[PDB]
Amino acid sequence: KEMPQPKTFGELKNLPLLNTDKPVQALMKIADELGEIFKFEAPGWVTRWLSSQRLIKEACDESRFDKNLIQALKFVRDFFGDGLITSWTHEKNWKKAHNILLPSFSQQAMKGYHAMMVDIAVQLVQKWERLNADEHIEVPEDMTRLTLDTIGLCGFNYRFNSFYRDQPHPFITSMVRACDEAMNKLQRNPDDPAYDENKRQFQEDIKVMNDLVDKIIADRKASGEQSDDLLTHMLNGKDPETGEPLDDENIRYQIITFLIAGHETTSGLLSFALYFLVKNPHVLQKAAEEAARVLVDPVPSYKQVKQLKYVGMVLNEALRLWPTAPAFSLYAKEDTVLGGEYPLEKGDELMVLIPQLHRDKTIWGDDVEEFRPERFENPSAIPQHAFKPFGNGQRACIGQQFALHEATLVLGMMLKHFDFEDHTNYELDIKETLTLKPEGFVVKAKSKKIPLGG
Ligand code: HEM
Ligand SMILES: C[C@]12CC[C@H]3[C@@H](CCC4=CC(=O)CC[C@@]43C)[C@@H]1CC[C@@H]2O
Ligand SMILES: C[C@]12CC[C@H]3[C@@H](CCC4=CC(=O)CC[C@@]43C)[C@@H]1CC[C@@H]2O
Ligand SMILES: [Cl-]
Repeated sequence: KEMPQPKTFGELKNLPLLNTDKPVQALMKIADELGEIFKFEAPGWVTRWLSSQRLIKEACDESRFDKNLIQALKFVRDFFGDGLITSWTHEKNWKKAHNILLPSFSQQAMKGYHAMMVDIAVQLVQKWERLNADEHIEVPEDMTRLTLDTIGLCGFNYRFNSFYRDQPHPFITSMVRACDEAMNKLQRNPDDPAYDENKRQFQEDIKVMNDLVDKIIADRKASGEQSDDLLTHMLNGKDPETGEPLDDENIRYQIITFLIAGHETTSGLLSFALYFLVKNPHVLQKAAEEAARVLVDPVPSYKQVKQLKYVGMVLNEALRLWPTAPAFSLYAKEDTVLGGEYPLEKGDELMVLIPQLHRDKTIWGDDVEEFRPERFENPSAIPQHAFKPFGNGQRACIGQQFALHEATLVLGMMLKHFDFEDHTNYELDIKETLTLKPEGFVVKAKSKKIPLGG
């Protein structure tokens, strides 16, 4: 059997089809046309895109497939090194870092992070209480302020102070400018001297990111207070399987890795959640009644956040529709056959298209486009490998609980303290970098004038 494949363009193959700002959304349309699996090929690489739970469930068998880092994106590996997201499972520093950092995401870790999450969430709420009547909120912008600050403080006892800035922190601006520059070069005569300033600017941006990391470490060595946080574990934690802590080189990569991965997809999630709420007033009202019922104190306790059941369903359902890291990659460990129809040679690449997996009518029913948090009412009824916003198996998201606790806390406080109005009747416009975010999403928030504790 031939595997489906969209149209080719000489020896550019399918590559011209990604001549777009929204390639993941373009790939979803192709998935709609061609079905559960299709080959997609470019000059320097080939892969197969999977969209059905039946094939993805096989792809997620770790005895047969492991995590792949895509060659086309080596600029990422360049910058994040052998940090946890950009290391191969077989690499030494993957397992070492994994075992050293897992305890930083334990239940006792989360309880320890809670008060500092609240510190940043109170800042977000206060910003919004202080807006004049004529004004509105820039939602992804403010969610990015919250998430960057929350990972900075909880993780590294460093304050980005993003709510004290009108534009994004220099780290974000440099991050976005670096990772944009690197991505544009994929289709560059890249060595043309016309691009020299592009390369000089790229250098300046890595130097901002690197100075920040240095400050974080230096502040920590100098510190007078006791921290037991993510950075504490990076510095001092020892690999049980061998007794050594990470070296300085790898630690630097973990810091940059956690600063970035630890904020971006969480800001997207909050933004999409708020979008879906304001487009679904009955759901908003239900989420709001919960918030008001559960958050009875002036600030939320860890336990109260665990009781926001419906807010958690809201978040899972936003991650169903628009998983903010929308794809991951796998390779075949040995020759094997997928779905009893598609032969694969050792090393062959697969891509999981998460948003399309999440619209598999076989699994979810026909109403896959509706925003229905009630689907997660009973979470053990969702088949295995049907819902994968946090990836797979031993290479699944280490920060998953951190992300959901932060998001639930913040969304709960937002819904306690304000009524939200989609005052422009916003039309969803999804911007794609390596993640997904609504662009230009704005709302008004009318305060309920509920005082906010310290
Ligand atoms: C809604 C929020 C988030 C989503 C949707 C998300 C998604 C993902 C996905 C899909 C992967 C697997 C990548 C792959 O297969 O190539 C992953 C891995 C990872 N995430 Fe997240 N993530 C989120 C939040 C966070 C947070 C808050 C942190 C850190 C505090 C974090 C740190 C990581 C790390 C370190 C990995 C690599 C795990 C390993 O291989 O050892 N993420 N995430
Ligand atoms: C984009 C991202 C950093 C880089 C990750 C991405 C998801 C998975 C992934 C696979 C790769 O092969 C390169 C690195 C990437 C592309 C991460 C999820 C959140 C973070 O912002
Ligand atoms: C989906 C993705 C963004 C879109 C990427 C995709 C890898 C394949 C690819 C190559 C490109 O050069 C741009 C578009 C795409 C199609 C990326 C893998 C992780 C990231 O989230
Ligand atoms: Cl509150």
